[PDB]
Amino acid sequence: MQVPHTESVSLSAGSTVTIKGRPLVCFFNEPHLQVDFHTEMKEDSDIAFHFQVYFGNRVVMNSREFKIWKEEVESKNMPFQDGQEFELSILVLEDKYQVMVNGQAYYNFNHRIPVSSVKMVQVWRDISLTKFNVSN
Amino acid sequence: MQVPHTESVSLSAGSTVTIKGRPLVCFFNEPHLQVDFHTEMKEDSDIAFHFQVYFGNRVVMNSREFKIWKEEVESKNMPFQDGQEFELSILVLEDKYQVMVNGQAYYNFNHRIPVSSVKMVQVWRDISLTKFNVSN
Repeated sequence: MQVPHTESVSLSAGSTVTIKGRPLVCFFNEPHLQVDFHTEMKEDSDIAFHFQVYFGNRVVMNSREFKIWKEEVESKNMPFQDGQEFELSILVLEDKYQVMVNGQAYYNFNHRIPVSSVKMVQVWRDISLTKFNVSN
Repeated sequence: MQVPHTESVSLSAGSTVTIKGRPLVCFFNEPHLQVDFHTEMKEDSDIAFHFQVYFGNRVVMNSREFKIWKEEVESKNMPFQDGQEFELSILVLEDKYQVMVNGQAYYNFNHRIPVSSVKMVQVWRDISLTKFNVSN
């Protein structure tokens, strides 16, 4: 599976985006993971949901609307384990995205852009990928 | 050329480390480049010279000594061009590392660890690589 990974999607309440992968280096060297829900296939399109894991440290979430980054949302929750494969499950709810790590919800991000605007997901930074699945 | 790229090295005053590559995404999405001069082959070994480019934004330099990150050094110099292949040339001088971008020096980092302690270089984050050459 190629990284950066870019896929066309369509999402609504009830959708899940499942991502399975492995960080490329040890947590001590601070690998990152970034998942961006874009409004168009173009890479510089707006981002309804930006989810960036600083492995072993913190998580940052935001949106990019009309080319401008908005209010940052940080989390200290860090369920990811050094050297381990992770399974990310991003649930689309009516009010928010909910990010599950290995089956439990650890991050939440209220919708700022309607989820019907999402047309693309890009997964990138310091991971290998074995699975990217949108429910249907 | 595989990324993350890890090579055994030996460096002294007069050495140059040349790195040619290309960012994996457009500058608007803030790709990174990280070059770490390590004291051992192990990834979690100390770092005599940590050089991290936030493409289109800034550069951060530091050292990691006895597993602890030291004083950060930032630069606003940004000679890198969006979408373009870059040629990084890291000159080892008696007093410092000097980072050249496409033939001109834009960053400098005084030695905190003796350069004879460097045994490994790792190049990683959001780039493809076509060249990694240590002068000899």
